Amino acid sequence: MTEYKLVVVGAGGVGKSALTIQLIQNHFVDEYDPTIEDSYRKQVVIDGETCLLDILDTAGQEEYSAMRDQYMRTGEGFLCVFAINNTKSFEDIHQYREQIKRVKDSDDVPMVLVGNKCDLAARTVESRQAQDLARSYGIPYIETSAKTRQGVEDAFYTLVREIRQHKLRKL
Amino acid sequence: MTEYKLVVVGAGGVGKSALTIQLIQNHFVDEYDPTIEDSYRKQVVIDGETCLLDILDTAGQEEYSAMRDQYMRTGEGFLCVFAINNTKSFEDIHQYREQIKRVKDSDDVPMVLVGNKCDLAARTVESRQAQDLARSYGIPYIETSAKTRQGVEDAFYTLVREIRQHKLRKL
Amino acid sequence: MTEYKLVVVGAGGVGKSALTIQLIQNHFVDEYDPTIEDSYRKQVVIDGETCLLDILDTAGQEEYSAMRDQYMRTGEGFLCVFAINNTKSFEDIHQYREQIKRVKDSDDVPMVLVGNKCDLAARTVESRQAQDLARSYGIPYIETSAKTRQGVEDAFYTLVREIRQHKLRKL
Amino acid sequence: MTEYKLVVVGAGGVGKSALTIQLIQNHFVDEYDPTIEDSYRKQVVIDGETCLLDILDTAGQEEYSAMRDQYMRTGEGFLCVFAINNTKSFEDIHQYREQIKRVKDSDDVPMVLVGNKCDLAARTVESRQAQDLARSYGIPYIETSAKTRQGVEDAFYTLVREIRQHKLRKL
Ligand SMILES: Nc1nc2c(ncn2[C@@H]2O[C@H](COP(=O)(O)OP(=O)(O)CP(=O)(O)O)[C@@H](O)[C@H]2O)c(=O)[nH]1
Ligand SMILES: Nc1nc2c(ncn2[C@@H]2O[C@H](COP(=O)(O)OP(=O)(O)CP(=O)(O)O)[C@@H](O)[C@H]2O)c(=O)[nH]1
Ligand SMILES: Nc1nc2c(ncn2[C@@H]2O[C@H](COP(=O)(O)OP(=O)(O)CP(=O)(O)O)[C@@H](O)[C@H]2O)c(=O)[nH]1
Ligand SMILES: Nc1nc2c(ncn2[C@@H]2O[C@H](COP(=O)(O)OP(=O)(O)CP(=O)(O)O)[C@@H](O)[C@H]2O)c(=O)[nH]1
Ligand SMILES: [Mg+2]
Ligand SMILES: [Mg+2]
Ligand SMILES: [Mg+2]
Ligand SMILES: [Mg+2]
Repeated sequence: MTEYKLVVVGAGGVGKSALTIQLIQNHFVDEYDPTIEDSYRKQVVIDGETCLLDILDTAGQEEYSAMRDQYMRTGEGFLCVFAINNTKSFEDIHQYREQIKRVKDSDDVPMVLVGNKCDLAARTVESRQAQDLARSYGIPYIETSAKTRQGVEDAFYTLVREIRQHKLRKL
Repeated sequence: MTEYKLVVVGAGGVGKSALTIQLIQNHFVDEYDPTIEDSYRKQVVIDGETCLLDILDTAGQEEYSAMRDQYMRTGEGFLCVFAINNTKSFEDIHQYREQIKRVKDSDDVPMVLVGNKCDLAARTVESRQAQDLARSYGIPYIETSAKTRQGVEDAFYTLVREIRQHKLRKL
Repeated sequence: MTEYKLVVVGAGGVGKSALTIQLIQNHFVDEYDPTIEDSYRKQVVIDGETCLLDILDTAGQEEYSAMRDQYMRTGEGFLCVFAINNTKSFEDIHQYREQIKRVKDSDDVPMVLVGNKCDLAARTVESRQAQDLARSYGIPYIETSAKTRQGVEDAFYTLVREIRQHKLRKL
Repeated sequence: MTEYKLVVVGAGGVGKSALTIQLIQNHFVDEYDPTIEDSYRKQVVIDGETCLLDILDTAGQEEYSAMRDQYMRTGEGFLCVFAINNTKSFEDIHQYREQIKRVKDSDDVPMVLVGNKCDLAARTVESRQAQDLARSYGIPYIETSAKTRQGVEDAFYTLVREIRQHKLRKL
């Protein structure tokens, strides 16, 4: 069985824990209850491969920067989240991505760009501009609704396929 | 994630467009304007790989300014299309074929032969005839109906499989 | 074609026979009952590979200290089963696994932990515990019910895969 | 796409041509027209691989036995067929198998045991001694019916799988 180290990264409030929790436990989290760091484990088959998803749920709040360094060392792939109703979240993602590359050096680093809360009728952020970005980045993009569970399994499973490719035809 | 430049080549009225928009907009068009150059991107997974399909819907028809020249050079794979109910559409294939080979300088070129309009009870091109040409070329031939969307995914994923395969070239 | 030698072990009455019969005879046969130890066979295709599964159904009854070493010795992978409503059979898993680690003389030996009787209401062993143990062993955890057939194939086929994967560290 | 060279062998009267023509044309052939040697080509997708199947249909007629050395020299894999209501032909696969080995000078040659005519109630060779012979040989065993089409695609696809596995044995 293969173990994959997924880190859920992103601006505070964007829906990280809720993403993570819909996966792990299949129920939506209303409570906005911050995070320092929380671990989750999940066994799934993806493309007929028995996978152990070891997901690290991180703190998005202005602080906890510094760990924002060693979980980046450790992570094998990042869910970069932001929220379709928040543009600054959209915007700081370039930050998160630059920090990552710097903590690993590597220019090629499994990441997936996730547009959360898409159940919200009120986007200040356009799929297209998200796409344009994932594009210049070289990475997939998926719009999700932790609330409605939609695209949740794809976000995570896609990130596994990214890592997996990255370890094998990543040369 | 792998991005792939695929070009939809052929003759006017074949169905290049219908084909295309069916793959992307997932719906059928007996209405699209007679083309020159129009682009499409599709994010998808094939063979557990996340793929970004960069599709150029080219044109044949009447006049067409300046296209052909260089789209080859950049095209990675070519979908060479013809209609089942048009014998002349079919002879033309050998000619698109031929320019690619010259622009590409090789016979490396990934292509998939497609016989569109699998739905007409008005065939004037025999499968057996198409199969041979394919066989001559040593490339796949898939019959399609943009109308009923029969075989359309196959055509596209087949060509991407070919590119994929081709990339192992002297490694 | 590959031959795969599977050995099912667990405490008496966990459902080892049933489980095997289900995969093989395709029905829940009840009182197959203890002490008769047979090997079954089944050709099947897993992930495009054709496999000959040679399954040994050990008689967990007047168990261990039969010629158990024989089989643990010629086994390539072990299906380690316990019943969901029997804590001791779960407790016993630790003993089977040490025996297997001794006889195979290796810490990494393909095996899958199985919680049989998914079906019974009267659960004594929560899934969390079994999953934490497997996690601790680096092995998959599947819940089955030989009775409703749920989970049965996944259980064995997750095993051939463990086997297949493990094979990869030879050379 | 990949090209695979399949040869169907077996005593006369067994179902070789009716197996090959069902695959290729999807029609049962009621008449018995003895074969010398026919070639067929069928393009298929196996396990996401675009395979061009070059199928050789050979003579069961002992008379044309001189042409075997040749087809055995070039074939990559052998569909070994016998009829479920004719022991002599079950007895004959043996001699076919030994010739292939000699010609090929190898113990591992892709083959598949095919017991055709699954549809006849006058079966005379039980699936168990076929299954047993197969395991001896170390190859798959498929029961087929050219008249009903049952098992025929299993039969050819399984041979493509053997070939591929077998080739893989070096990359
Ligand atoms: N409508 C909607 N609300 C969502 C969705 N995802 C999360 N939320 C809401 O957004 C708020 C933040 O969710 P949470 O998962 O805690 O975000 P977080 O990024 O983990 C925040 P932190 O950095 O502090 O850990 C919660 O009130 C939650 O219910 C979604 O897909 N749809
Ligand atoms: N029945 C049927 N009609 C089709 C199919 N594909 C295309 N057509 C018909 O072909 C006509 C032209 O299709 P279109 O895709 O625009 O042609 P083209 O090859 O794009 C044209 P151009 O080369 O000039 O850009 C339309 O009326 C459409 O209904 C198909 O699979 N089945
Ligand atoms: N409800 C339920 N009962 C089951 C299930 N599997 C087995 N059983 C029950 O367990 C009893 C014992 O099953 P068996 O398969 O013989 O277990 P065993 O491990 O072979 C026992 P032994 O090692 O002694 O031969 C069966 O008689 C049946 O009542 C299951 O998935 N669900
Ligand atoms: N009931 C039944 N009859 C079949 C089946 N396959 C073949 N037959 C019949 O058996 C006869 C021989 O079939 P054929 O395909 O010609 O056999 P062949 O072994 O290719 C003979 P040869 O060596 O001369 O080429 C035909 O009458 C055919 O219709 C089957 O699966 N079921
Ligand atoms: Mg959180
Ligand atoms: Mg067009
Ligand atoms: Mg038993
Ligand atoms: Mg014949």
